[PDB]
This record gives sequence, structure tokens and C-alpha cells, in this order.
Amino acid sequence: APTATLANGDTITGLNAIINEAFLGIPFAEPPVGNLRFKDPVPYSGSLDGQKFTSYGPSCMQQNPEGTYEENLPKAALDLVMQSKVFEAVSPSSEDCLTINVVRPPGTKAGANLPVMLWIFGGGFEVGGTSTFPPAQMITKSIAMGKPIIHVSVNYRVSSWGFLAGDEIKAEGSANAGLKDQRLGMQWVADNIAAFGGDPTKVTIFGESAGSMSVMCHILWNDGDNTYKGKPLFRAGIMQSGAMVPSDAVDGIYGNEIFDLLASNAGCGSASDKLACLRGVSSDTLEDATNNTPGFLAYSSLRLSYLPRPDGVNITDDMYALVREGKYANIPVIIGDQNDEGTFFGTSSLNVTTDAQAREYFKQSFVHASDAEIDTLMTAYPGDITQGSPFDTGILNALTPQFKRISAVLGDLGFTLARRYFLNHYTGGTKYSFLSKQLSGLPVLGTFHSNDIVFQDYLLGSGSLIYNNAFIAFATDLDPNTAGLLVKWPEYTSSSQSGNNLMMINALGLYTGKDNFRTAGYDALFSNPPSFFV
Ligand SMILES: *[C@H]1O[C@H](CO)[C@@H](O[C@@H]2O[C@H](CO)[C@@H](O)[C@H](O)[C@H]2NC(C)=O)[C@H](O)[C@H]1NC(C)=O
Ligand SMILES: *[C@@H]1O[C@H](CO)[C@@H](O)[C@H](O)[C@H]1NC(C)=O
Ligand SMILES: [Ca+2]
Ligand SMILES: [Ca+2]
Repeated sequence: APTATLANGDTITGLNAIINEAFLGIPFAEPPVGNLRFKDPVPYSGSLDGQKFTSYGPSCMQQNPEGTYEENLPKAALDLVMQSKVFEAVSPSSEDCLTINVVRPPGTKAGANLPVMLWIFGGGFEVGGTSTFPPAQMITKSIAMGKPIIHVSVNYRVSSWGFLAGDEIKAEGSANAGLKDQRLGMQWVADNIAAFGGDPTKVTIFGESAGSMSVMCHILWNDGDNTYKGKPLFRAGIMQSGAMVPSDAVDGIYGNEIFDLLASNAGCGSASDKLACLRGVSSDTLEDATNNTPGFLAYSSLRLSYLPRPDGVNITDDMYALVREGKYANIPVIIGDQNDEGTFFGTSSLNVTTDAQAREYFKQSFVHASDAEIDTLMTAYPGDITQGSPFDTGILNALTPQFKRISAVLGDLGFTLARRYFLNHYTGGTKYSFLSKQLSGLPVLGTFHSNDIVFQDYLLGSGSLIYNNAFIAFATDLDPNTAGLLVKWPEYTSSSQSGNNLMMINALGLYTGKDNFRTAGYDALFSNPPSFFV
């Protein structure tokens, strides 16, 4: 029943789910297959007239989270699962995966001009799909609030398929294919969203974790120019756990190391042109070769095998430098974190039990760090188990003498303190920040990484007041305070400002606090950011 006429005249049919209308699996680019592998996406040319879009398309190829060149049980276990016909049945994946989804309130018609929330999923830049992020909770809530919004989600290439790097990739100008897929998705929204009832000038981009870092990348894309056909692609952004990516250039050391390993794994180690050889292997071969490179749950943890890297063209330089240099789009933003962002990643190195092994693990993870810098880090983040994450849990959660320490470090560099650095240098627009402690007391993990996804798409909780209501108000009025919350959300100007500047969330509800914790780690970590890039 639900129908829409795209900008090229094609008329498409959606699915009436009653609580909302959906248009799932719309292709926005040609299959990045064959010789199009690793290359910039190409706008879809085919006609869609008369076609129905009532179900999510396949996700892009996924990399085993426990993938690694080594051989262990976790890897073998996940592999066994991810290759089962049952798994490929419930969660299909393919290289032909560049589709987009539009879900709106029931009865919404063309010209409605409702604000648009364009979701970018996160998954360590190695796994992920749009189908596992239900928009119903957000949509229904926005309606009950009298601020109906349209939910748009875009698939993009992950892992070796979307973030392959190295000298060859750089020379080709094919860096950051995954981010480019997202960018094309945004342009597709600009040209066609009006047909679904959305207002292209009211697009707010939001994502969590890898999706959150993606949002940051879009703010810094092309040195800040986020225009398309003379108009901005988005008027605001919401970053849920993830700011700048601490990475070396695309043709850096680890970028090349990984590219060579992958090529060897695929049997292209003797090709004079390794890139063309990789475009020649079958899907299976590439999938297998990729699963033999470190995944995000493997020992390498945060030192990701695949992720956004400055290319000198679309991301002109060091990302922390781009922010200091003011090379970004000027939009209002909301950026927050979960209290214990790093506990998940800390479970990947439970073989590290002594300070000496901890120091060694850090030296391996951050190759640019000098011994002095490492000593400083280990002083800012002491062995004292009562001081690590899960924070404020005393002697509890001591899986090892180093677990809470490694969890704290990884959590801060990758997300929590990285956020403060951005907030302390960004003058692009009004800034709002939150810190969730909604799950204080949860054994081992605490208020863990990605728990907000549950309270935003699956279950209702104190945090839903922020992940839903506040976010909907922001996308609608550009001020979270129009949501009508009992606690006023203060504006963030500086981590050094007096008065509360953080919206806080506990199990009972909301309150405000200050972004002034672990200042020693902040300095030890960001005096010279590049010393800790991967
Ligand atoms: C704890 O486990 C990790 C994971 O295997 C060990 O790291 C690997 O060690 C082997 C043997 O030397 C190497 O071949 C691999 O290259 C290492 N993996 C990576 C990605 O570095 C680590 O040495 C162990 N640490 C301690 C303190 O026992
Ligand atoms: C990549 O950067 C170049 C440099 O100007 C630009 O021409 C091109 O449009 C950029 N690609 C995208 C997706 O914006
Ligand atoms: Ca090489
Ligand atoms: Ca500027």
C-alpha cells in the first residue's frame, strides 16, 4: 500500500507494518563486485519502477570477530556458527549489499517535511548490518511526543571489503570505501527523501561506536564541506560512543602490514599487482583470507585491522589535527559515552597478568609510543585494581590484576576521553554531552559498550529518555531540551568550565555532573595524540 515516487520517476511500494510504514532493501549503488571491489561506490542506474521493498537486503560480508592468523577455539567456534546454514539463513550476507531503508510514521505522505534521522551502525568496522537496529521504538516515541521523525538506515562495506588500506589502495584513490558508501547514501537521501515525507534540509546523522566514529569522519570529510548540490547533507549529528579515529595514514605501517598479510592469505603474495589479484579471487577465498587477519575481539583488540584512515584527499590529515585546525562542518552536536566503554575490549587480553606483560602489551599496541610515554600512561593508569573499569567497584571484577587497568586505558583512548578532546577544541556549533552510569553494579562489564543500543531499539529504561526522547527533540528542534525532560541538559563549552556540563543517567533517571575525571590519563594520552595511533 505505501508508495513513493523517486526522483527518477520510478514508483516503489513498501510494507505497511501498522505501527509504521517501511521501504526496505532499496539499492542505492551498483554491486561493488568483480572489479569494483574495494572501489568507490557507483550510483545505481537500474529502474525500480513497480518493484516492492518489503524486507531487508543482505548485509555486507562479515569478518569473524575472533578472526586472526593464529588458530584458537574462539575463532573455530565463531567460524562454525557464522558458516552454519541456520546462521546464513537468519542473517544473510553478500558483496551485493549496498541498500538503504526508509521507515516512517503511518499515514506519512510526500511533502510532510518531517525531520530525518539517518542511522549509521557500528561494528568495529568489521561486522554489522541495518536489520539488527529496530527503528520502531524511536518512531513510535517520536509520534507520542508530537515530533514525528523518519528513520533512515544505510548499509556500507566493512572489514577488508570496505577498509582495505596500503600503498596500492592509496595510489588508486580507493581509501575508506566504507565511509564513501555512507556518503553516497546521504546524497541519495538529499535527492529522494522528499518523496517519503522527509525534509532533506532537516537531516541529523547519528551512529553508535564505529557508527559514531563514522559520524565524526563525515564532519571532517572534505575539510568540513558537507555540501551537495549547494546544500548541506546534514544539519546536526549525534555521536554515541566514538569520536575521532586514532589512526595513521592509509599508506602507513599497519595499513600496509595488513594488506600484505591478506594478500598472502588469499594466495596473492606472488602477484606483481596484489590489488588486481585480490579482485580476482572468489568471495569464499577473500572471506577466508579476511578471517585469517585479526578481528576486533582477538588479542589485537583496539589495534584494528580495518578502520578509517586519513588518505590526504577526503580526510586530508591526522583527525585530531583536523579538529584543532578547525577543518570541520559547523553543526550543533551531541556526543556521549557509557561509563565503562573498555571492559569489553579488555576481555581480549586476559592472558596479561603482570605489570611487565601489561607494559609489553601496550608497547605492541601503540608502536609510536616512547618508553617515557608508556611509563606516563602506566602512572596515569595504575595497577591498583580499585582504580580501573568497571569504575567505582573497588576490589570487585578483578579477573586478573591488569583487567580493570587495560579496560580503563582502552576505553578512554578509543572513546571517553577522546570525546573530551573533541569537545575542548570544537567551536563548530552548540555542544551537548552525556555520560551513562545506567548499569552501575553489572558484574565484570559495568555500563558496557553498546548497552545503549538496547535502551534505544529494544527495551525501555531510564536511558531511553535520552537515546529516544532527547535525541528526537534534537533532530527536530536542534535542542534536546524541547523533549520536556525534568532535568535541564546544560550546554558544554569546556572540560574546564565551572558548573555541571554533563547529562548523567543512572538506573532511576537523570541528573547532571562534571566532565573532570581522570585528567592525568587525558594528559598522558593526548599531549601528543599521534603517539597512540594505530
Ligand atoms: C597471550 O596471548 C596472546 C595471544 O596469542 C599472545 O600473543 C601471540 O603470541 C604468539 C606466540 O609468540 C605470536 O605468534 C602471536 O603473533 C601473538 N599474537 C599477537 C596478535 O600478537 C601473547 O604473547 C600472550 N601474552 C602473554 C603475556 O602470555
Ligand atoms: C574525495 O576527495 C576529492 C578531493 O577534492 C574530491 O574530488 C572527491 O569528491 C572526494 N570524494 C567524496 C566521496 O567526496
Ligand atoms: Ca607491501
Ligand atoms: Ca574552520
